[PDB]
Amino acid sequence: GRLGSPVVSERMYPEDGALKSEIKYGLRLKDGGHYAAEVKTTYKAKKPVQLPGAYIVDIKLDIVSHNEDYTIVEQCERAEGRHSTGAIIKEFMRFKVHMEGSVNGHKFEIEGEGEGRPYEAFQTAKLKVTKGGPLPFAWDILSPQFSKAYIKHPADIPDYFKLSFPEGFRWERVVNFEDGGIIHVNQDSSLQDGVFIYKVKLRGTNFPPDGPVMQKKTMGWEA
Repeated sequence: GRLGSPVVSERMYPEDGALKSEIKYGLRLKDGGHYAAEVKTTYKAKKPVQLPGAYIVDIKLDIVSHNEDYTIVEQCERAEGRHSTGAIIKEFMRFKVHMEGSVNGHKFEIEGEGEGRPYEAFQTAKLKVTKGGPLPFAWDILSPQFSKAYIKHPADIPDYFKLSFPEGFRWERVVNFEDGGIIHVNQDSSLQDGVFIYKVKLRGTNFPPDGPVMQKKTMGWEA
C-alpha cells in the first residue's frame, strides 16, 4: 500500500537564476508492473534570493488516510536536503492549498489545510475534493502537487524556499509519462497572516482511457 513509501530523490540544480529539479521514476501498478515518469520543475523566488549549488532532496510521501472514494485524503511528507556523493518561518507553520484542475477534460477543485515543522522535515495535509469528485483518475498523480518550505536543509546549503518568504516563490512542473500522459502544473506560494497559501493550476491530457491513471491501477510512486 501507500504507508512507508520508498525515498524519492529530487535532484535540485541552479540554472538561469532559478532552482530547477529532475526526478526520473514511476508509479508501481497493482499487477506489479512499472509506469515510468519524468518530472521537471522550475522554482523561482518572487525576489532575488541566494541560490544553492546542486543538491538532493530525499522525499518520503505517504497517503496515511482516505475515505472510500478519496474525496477526503490525508498525506504525510518527510523531506531533507543533502549533498550529492557523486524568524518569519516559525518552528510550527500551517498551510492552505487551493487547486483548480482538469485531467483528460474532467474538471475538479481541491481545498486543503496542512501543518508541519519546517526545520524538522515533517508536514501533513487534509485534502477535500470540492468539485468534480470522486476523481475518475488515480490520486497518485496529484500527491506530489500539494510544499517546499518544509524541507530540512543542512547548515551549509542555503534554503532557497525559506529565504524567499515572506514574498514566497512560484513553480512550474511538467510530468511526462511513458504512455503520452502529460501534466502541466503552475503554483504560487505566499505567506499571509503567518499561514502558507498555495494556489495550484493543473492540466493533465493524453492519458489513455484504459491506461493505469484513468483506470486507477497505480499503487504509489517507486524509489
